[PDB]
Amino acid sequence: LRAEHREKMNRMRQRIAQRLKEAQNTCAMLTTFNEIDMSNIQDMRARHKEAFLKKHNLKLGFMSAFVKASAFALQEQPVVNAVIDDTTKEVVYRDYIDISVAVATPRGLVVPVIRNVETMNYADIERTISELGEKARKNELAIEDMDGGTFTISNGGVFGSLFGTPIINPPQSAILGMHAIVDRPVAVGGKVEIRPMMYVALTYDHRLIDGREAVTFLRKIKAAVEDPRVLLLD
Amino acid sequence: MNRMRQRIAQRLKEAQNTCAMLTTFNEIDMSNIQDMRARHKEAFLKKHNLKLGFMSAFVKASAFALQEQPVVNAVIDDTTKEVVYRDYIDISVAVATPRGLVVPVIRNVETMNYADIERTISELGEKARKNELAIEDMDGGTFTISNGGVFGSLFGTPIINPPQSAILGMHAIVDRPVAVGGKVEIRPMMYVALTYDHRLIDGREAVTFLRKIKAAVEDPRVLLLD
Amino acid sequence: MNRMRQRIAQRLKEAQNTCAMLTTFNEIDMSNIQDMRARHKEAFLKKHNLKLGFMSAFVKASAFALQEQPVVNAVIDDTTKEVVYRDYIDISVAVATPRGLVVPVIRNVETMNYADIERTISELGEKARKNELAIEDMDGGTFTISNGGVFGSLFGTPIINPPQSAILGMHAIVDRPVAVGGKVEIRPMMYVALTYDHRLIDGREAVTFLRKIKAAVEDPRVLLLD
Amino acid sequence: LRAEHREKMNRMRQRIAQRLKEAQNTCAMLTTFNEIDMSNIQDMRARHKEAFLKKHNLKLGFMSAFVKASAFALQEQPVVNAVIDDTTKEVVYRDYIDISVAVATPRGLVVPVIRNVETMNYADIERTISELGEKARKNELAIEDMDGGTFTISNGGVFGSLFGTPIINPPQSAILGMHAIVDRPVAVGGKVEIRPMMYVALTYDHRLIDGREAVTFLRKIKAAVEDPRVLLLD
Repeated sequence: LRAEHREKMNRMRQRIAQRLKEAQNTCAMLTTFNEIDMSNIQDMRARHKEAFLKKHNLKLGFMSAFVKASAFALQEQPVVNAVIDDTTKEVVYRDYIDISVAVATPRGLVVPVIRNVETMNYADIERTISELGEKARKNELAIEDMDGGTFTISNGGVFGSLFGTPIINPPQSAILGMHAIVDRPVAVGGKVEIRPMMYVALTYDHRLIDGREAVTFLRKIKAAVEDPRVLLLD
Repeated sequence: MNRMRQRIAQRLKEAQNTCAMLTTFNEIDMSNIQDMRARHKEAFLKKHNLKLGFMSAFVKASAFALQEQPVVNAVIDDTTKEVVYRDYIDISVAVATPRGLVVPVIRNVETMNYADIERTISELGEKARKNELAIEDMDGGTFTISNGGVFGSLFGTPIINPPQSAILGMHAIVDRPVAVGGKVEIRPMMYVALTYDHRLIDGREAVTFLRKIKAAVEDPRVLLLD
Repeated sequence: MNRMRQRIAQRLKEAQNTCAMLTTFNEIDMSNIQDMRARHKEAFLKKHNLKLGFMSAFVKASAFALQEQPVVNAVIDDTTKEVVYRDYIDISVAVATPRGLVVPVIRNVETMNYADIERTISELGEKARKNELAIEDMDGGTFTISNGGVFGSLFGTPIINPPQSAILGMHAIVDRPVAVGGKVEIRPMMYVALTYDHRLIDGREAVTFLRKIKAAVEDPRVLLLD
Repeated sequence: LRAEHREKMNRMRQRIAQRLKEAQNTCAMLTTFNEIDMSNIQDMRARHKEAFLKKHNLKLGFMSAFVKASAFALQEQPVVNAVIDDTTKEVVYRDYIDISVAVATPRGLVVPVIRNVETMNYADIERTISELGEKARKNELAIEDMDGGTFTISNGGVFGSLFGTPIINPPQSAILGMHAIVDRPVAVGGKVEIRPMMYVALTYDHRLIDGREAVTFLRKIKAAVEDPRVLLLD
């Protein structure tokens, strides 16, 4: 039996598909990959998760380690923070860092913005994600705090993808895509151990960001997650 | 270049300028398929006069995943800005013969088993080989398998057949060290890819789709269960 | 004894005086069924709200063997001395509740999977438990499974439900030493029995029938193949 | 779709089903089982199968070991050779041994008779089965040499049954049913070895044969297959 039926799409879905194709026809997107060893983050979460819950009443997750390491890399290379506006053919630098965090709730995808990430620590980031996660869950999430982001983390790794290519939020110039954590054999010190590792991806605008600047950017995020004490040093 | 190659390059650029294509990857352990082919390949040839291959395991697992999530089966027609659902499953199979690429269609995959799929591929493989393959059975597919793995590519990005919304790309089988149970074994594994339309399919629905194909090839008894 | 027990003992002796019953035995290794139930019982309960048991593996393997040899599906009617073939498969399942034995019928087993069989047994098990089980759905079966193995019998001889021609009797699962690959392992194995009508079914056709049920329980991936 | 169609059975199948029910309503059938270790037969076939083919142009099988051991047990206990005729209520002894051998060909079951088994050896039995097997295969098998048997071997073991109950050929009083050969663990000498063993069955008439005489009969067949040198001795 061969049955097909035409259901229509509303005017809201019209604009979402319209903005999506404008993001590809504007900027020349490329993608680069790397690989992060997640051993120093898990034992940080293994021994300090109990004193964190007693003192702050929050959960200690992986997400706050990637947001704080992203603000570290952006303030070193400001060209990734930049945006090309094709109205006056201008290059708009910024001096503030607002990282948008895609948190997929039951309803669907929402992308709220964490404001002024430069001065925070892991305790401040965890407050911001938790209470704003409750806002969008019961649908009280405003429009005015969903725009103006300068960089975007995309957790598509809570479902188990190995690696993949993300899509740029069109008022920005780059996006980081984190993925699932698997145990794979690793050659460390000339021996074959098993360590939990993650593939990461970075989709960047090649009109603005150089091919070597995107590699150095993603290599700097790796150094601040394989060893989070670099945030206190250089 | 002739006028036929004019239109092929024309349709190819229309597929990129219409839909916003992205790609996601995963990895399948092919151990339960090979020992199925190791002990049952002799009773299969005596009883059916066919060869037992890898291809029929991917076609049957693809019809299983499509009937669970019908949004991958859908197509956006930009004529009336419509979303066309379908209730039938027709998987197109790219079988590269000596002449070149051909993409015939297997019709109504929902009711078949491995024996029915193997008949359909084998006799239609002989049709396109000696060039008697009609035009009327090359269109209307809803999903596409692309075996580019008979040449030895590690992984790569496929291209969407433009009346469809997704495509699966299988690749070469290599022996790589695998951490299973806290120990380092060697098991034959395959990288797979899924190129999807981001206008229609969500970013989390493409991951769940390819994760469901993996469960029906790492353990083919799920086709009898849920 | 009441007039109901009069007729039950009357029908029982008519089943012996009509057909020439014989019995044949075999032995099934239940290792591939238990690890199927070991890893998929949690995703089965979350997605279907049912329990994953042994019974649905024997009902689906019985419909596989009957559609290959239709002579076991046949019935001799001695009214016109006729041989009545059938093209449908209705397996009767004896489910001993607290009240006693009841034999309801599962209709049209050819198109089902393990999920469909488990729905049919579970909700109809609740009907006969609280005594709302109708008469109209207790007759017309073509084959019968008899679980007398929930009490711990080793093996034994069942009795044919008189409008049918064969009956399968499953039994208890014990761990016994097994010579596999030239070594002595311990594996859970079951004895099975098949009581058949020798007027209709040949002596070699009953052996081939029970050997085919064994192949679809020692390896349940044959249901996807030949 | 529920379709059923009535195809009739011919007048030949009428009588076969008629004779079958007369065999149950006449004699009180019981069944007893035992177990034979087939190790001394297989190494007899392992070393002498080449000199047997060169000198006789025949194949050395399992069947001739069971036919010769059956004529040995019948000439020791003549009561199994007997037949009760209910015409004059008589007990008919016999002094000859004619073993019927059911050899299932492609066409179906046929039961020809081997005549005068008392004087033969393994070479004579193998000639009789082989050339008469070719007769019934191309359908030249006469009627006059299918009746008058006194005992019956039933090879239902070429298909792989474990054990089962056979049916008595109605002019006889007993039937032996051999089965498949499997490797099972065996406690021999206080140790657990693996040896190829066969289950056998004997369906007997309890009107004539005693319950202890059927056990002693099947125990005597076992001794002449576990050790075939008893045929030269006692």
